[PDB]
Amino acid sequence: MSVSAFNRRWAAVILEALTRHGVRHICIAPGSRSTPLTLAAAENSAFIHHTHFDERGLGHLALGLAKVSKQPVAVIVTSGTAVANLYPALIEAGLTGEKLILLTADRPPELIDCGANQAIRQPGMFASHPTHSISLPRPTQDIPARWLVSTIDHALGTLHAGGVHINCPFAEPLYGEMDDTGLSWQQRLGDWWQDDKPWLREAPRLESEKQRDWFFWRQKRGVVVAGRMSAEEGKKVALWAQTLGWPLIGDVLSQTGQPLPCADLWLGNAKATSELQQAQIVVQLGSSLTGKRLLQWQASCEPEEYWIVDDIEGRLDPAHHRGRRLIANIADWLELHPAEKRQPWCVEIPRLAEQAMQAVIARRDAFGEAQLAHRICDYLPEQGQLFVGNSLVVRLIDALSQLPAGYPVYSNRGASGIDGLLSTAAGVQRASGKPTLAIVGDLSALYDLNALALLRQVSAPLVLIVVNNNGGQIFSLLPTPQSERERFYLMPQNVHFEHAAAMFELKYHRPQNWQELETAFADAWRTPTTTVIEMVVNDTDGAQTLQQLLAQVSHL
Amino acid sequence: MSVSAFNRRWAAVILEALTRHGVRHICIAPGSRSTPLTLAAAENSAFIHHTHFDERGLGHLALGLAKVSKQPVAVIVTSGTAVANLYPALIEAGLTGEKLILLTADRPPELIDCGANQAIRQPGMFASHPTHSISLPRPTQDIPARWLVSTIDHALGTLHAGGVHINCPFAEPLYGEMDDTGLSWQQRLGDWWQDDKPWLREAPRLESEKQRDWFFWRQKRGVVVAGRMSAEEGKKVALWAQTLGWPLIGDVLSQTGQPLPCADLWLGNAKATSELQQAQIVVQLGSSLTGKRLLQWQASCEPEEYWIVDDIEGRLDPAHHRGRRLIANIADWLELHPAEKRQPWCVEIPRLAEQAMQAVIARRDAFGEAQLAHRICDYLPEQGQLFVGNSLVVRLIDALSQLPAGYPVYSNRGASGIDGLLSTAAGVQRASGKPTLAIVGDLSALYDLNALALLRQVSAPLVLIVVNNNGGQIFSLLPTPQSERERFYLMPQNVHFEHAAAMFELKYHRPQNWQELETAFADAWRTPTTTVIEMVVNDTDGAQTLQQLLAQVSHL
Ligand SMILES: Cc1ncc(C[n+]2c([C@@H](O)CCC(=O)O)sc(CCOP(=O)(O)OP(=O)(O)O)c2C)c(N)n1
Ligand SMILES: Cc1ncc(C[n+]2c([C@@H](O)CCC(=O)O)sc(CCOP(=O)(O)OP(=O)(O)O)c2C)c(N)n1
Ligand SMILES: [Mn+2]
Ligand SMILES: [Mn+2]
Repeated sequence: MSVSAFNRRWAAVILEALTRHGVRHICIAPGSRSTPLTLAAAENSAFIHHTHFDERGLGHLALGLAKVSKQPVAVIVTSGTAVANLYPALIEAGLTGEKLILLTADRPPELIDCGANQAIRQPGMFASHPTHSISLPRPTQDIPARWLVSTIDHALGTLHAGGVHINCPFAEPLYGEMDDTGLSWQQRLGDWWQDDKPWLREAPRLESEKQRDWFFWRQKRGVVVAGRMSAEEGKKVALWAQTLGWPLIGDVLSQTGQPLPCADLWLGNAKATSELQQAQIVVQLGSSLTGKRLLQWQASCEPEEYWIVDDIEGRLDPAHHRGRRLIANIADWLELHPAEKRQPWCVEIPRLAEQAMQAVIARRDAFGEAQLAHRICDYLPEQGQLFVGNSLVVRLIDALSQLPAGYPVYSNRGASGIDGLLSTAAGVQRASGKPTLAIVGDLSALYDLNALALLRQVSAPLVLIVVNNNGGQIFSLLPTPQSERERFYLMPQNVHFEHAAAMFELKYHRPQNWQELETAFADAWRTPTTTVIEMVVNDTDGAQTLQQLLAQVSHL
Repeated sequence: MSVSAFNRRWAAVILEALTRHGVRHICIAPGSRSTPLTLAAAENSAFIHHTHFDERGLGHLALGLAKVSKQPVAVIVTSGTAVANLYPALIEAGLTGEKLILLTADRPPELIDCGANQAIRQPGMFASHPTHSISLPRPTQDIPARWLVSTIDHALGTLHAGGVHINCPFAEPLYGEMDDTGLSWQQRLGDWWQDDKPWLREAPRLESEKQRDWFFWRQKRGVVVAGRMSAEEGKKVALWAQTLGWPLIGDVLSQTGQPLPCADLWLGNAKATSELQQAQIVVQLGSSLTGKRLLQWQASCEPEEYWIVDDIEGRLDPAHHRGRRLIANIADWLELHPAEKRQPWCVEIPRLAEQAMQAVIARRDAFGEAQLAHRICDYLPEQGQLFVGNSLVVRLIDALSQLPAGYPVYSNRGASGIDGLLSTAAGVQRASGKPTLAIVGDLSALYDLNALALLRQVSAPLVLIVVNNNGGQIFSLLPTPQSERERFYLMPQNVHFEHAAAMFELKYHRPQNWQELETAFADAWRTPTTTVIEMVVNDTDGAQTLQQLLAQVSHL
């Protein structure tokens, strides 16, 4: 009889099913049409609930939670442009593998395409970007609960990576006291309600087989390239490459300790590129390589075979080398393809890389963004994690710093958007509970400015460094035309972030020299709150510093 | 030979063709992949250029420009999540008819699905929401310039309303010096470059035919409902209805002058609906009706025929009445179906409407949001325009105020998103150059908070009133369950907007009483700048006032 009651019973099945697949964090934005989903989630004690008013931010908060915890994270939004706002986070999840479960409330079919308020066409809205799309029917008892839980069990069970869009139509009335309507319909699931398993267990694993000729290839002159991977995997890749005697080119996202640091610099040296030409095989573990010189070297290297090992699917080599694309957990893959101790074949590169670090160290004194990135190791929170933003900061750190082996780094380097970095960082912190250092540019912070509301709640100290060089100065680094650069590229906004911090009652510092930067950190790490540290620097110094070091190191 | 130069010639054709279809405003966000488009736009003198760092805000800025100018507005963004951020404005445009031309730069096909940075699958990404989608091929001279301009001319030429997605892949290099490459390719268009018309003129008109039985129907007992329409059309509808002797139920968006004001209250009176049961025909002009009582009356009324006249396509009656759905310019439609002077047939409703307004007037004194809405007609800037936000404020003004006929009102009541109101308002101002009054809630303001960046540049005074009732109090109006209401619906953020105004150097007022509010207004209209006025009010006072007034009038 009661439509509102059945809606919530219908919804309760969906949310309880999710808990059988390890969903613990759920991010909720406010709405009315989402009432059945939101009320079922609120009443279910298995969940940790997060809220936000900005659905674009909500998406990235969830992206952050899934990024660190490696479990699927659910999102609830109401119908309309609220759903559309989940698109950036969904597209990023599609690239880097985070499991986002988007539960999008909808008008029922009779309120579609008839000029009803807050009614849009939602099925298929995200095109091909979700891993799996479910368009749920108009709730009705004539469809049994076992069908509904199975549909969800299928989507979550077979989810190797990426997002699941579950569109959820609900007809009014949405509110009203609880009736018995739908109760017996639910009870057709029996003691599944007391169980901890899915109704339907469908969980095939996707993995490449062992390469039987590995023991043949590990004898050749090889190069190891390490991109984004877990902290423990980075440590393991360093030992593995060192044992093999192959040079290790380590991205800032690899957490390998970068035993050959400043690769973006020494790879620019002809002696380095000449020596790497003797490489017969390249084994790349991880992907989304950061540095330009590395991308250029990868694009041009012509080994007999090119392998990329990663747990995400699809092609990952933008140069399309002859070789192999191996789907596996990186740590698992290393145990299956073990190193055996062999004499190092590189002699020139270890010298060049050390000279390269030396040239950077010689310029460490100036109070600029290049120097911050170079020295950032000195500022990492103990037993914490680094969240690196996009544009210059991730590049300067890749090229100029040597990050410690196994110290956790997180990022949004799938599509490399600057639209969710503060809110993503909030999720990265909440997932692990660790003290967090997050570094972003001035435009990035403006972009996700209202996410400072989320940073009012962290479980441990989070230092947010906003590097303010007045615009997107990455476009001072690229060869953009001078006449239009300022108006159409840099887009300086001429702001500071003191009032932003005060509005959300966050501590704020604007250090003028290294001593004052060091004082600000000492203060910030004392409490489980977010501290904003704004570093004001001359617009083009970072880019020019990077360019000069490249030129200097290439002539060594 | 030169790839960078041809990229620019190819784009030059794209942007020049748009100028032939009335495109004058172009909104640009920063990026590298967009270089051919952005440099092509910057060098074309036909355009007025606006910039912004937030692509979501950018989209809404364009939406506002198009909303007021009723001309197509172009948008240029770089590849990636930048593209996704345009979705909210595009969906809205698809519902209310704004013509947005989205030029979304893309990676070339050989860099799709292979792990390249910032490259995602962009074709078809907006699903069915653009009116038309163009997926441009990889730029090449082997495809004639006349094909490219013809492609754009077909799309803009046949564009009745809504958005066009033009995906524009470009291969690197993007930079370099301008070459001769592509010159003759362009010159194949001959003196089209000096012309002012499209290469291909395809502009069929879509319009309903004259209703041959209008002389029969206009003599019946009719009801006129006015939804959203232009300011001039509103005055014309008022005269039209008044001549017919038909009661006019005028929405806050109609600008008809609302001769039977407070319809949201008196429609709740059983005597009014009893009289309306005599109506044999309903003629509605415009759509997106605001009030709950009007939507409920529409749903339950049963005239022999229900007509909806509007210039946008598709069904607009969420109640699906037997009747007609007529596509036409409303003013054109009125001249084709003129009124005949006839005796008004309604007797009970004019009394009720007057008593209803009396009841609202009796409560005008309290310093609350409900009184603000009621009194807003007293604060409209002379020769200016009102941008009204979503949630409560548009409902309170609809229920409690009587706006003057022909006074321009703008809104986002397509999808009713709270995600782009500040940036839309900025666009609404820049298009007309008129003094603007914009009113939004605290969460709406937080949502589009970085759009304050845009509000630093207006051509005339813009007053932004932020009603701060600490959360989304529309969920205090709706029968949401109290236990979860605060955390999961209202979501109070406990902030103020003084520091936000300070961050962007906007003057700020927080009035304590009507005198201080009128003082704030007097100050603001004096300079071509944005003034922020934050009205702090008791959380639930507005919702309850509305609920009490509804109760009172229903008992009259
Ligand atoms: C949502 C969206 N829309 C537009 C862009 C384009 N985009 C970039 C990509 O080119 C960066 C590729 C990368 O990092 O790998 S960087 C950039 C400016 C950032 O300025 P900043 O924060 O002040 O930092 P700074 O440059 O160090 O001074 C933009 C606007 C984007 N990425 N995402
Ligand atoms: C992008 C998006 N996401 C979520 C929503 C849902 N939604 C609403 C729709 O229900 C309003 C339909 C309508 O206006 O008719 S209103 C609302 C809260 C607004 O709070 P406020 O600005 O502080 O003002 P106040 O509530 O009057 O106190 C939300 C969160 C949305 N519309 N769009
Ligand atoms: Mn910057
Ligand atoms: Mn509010």
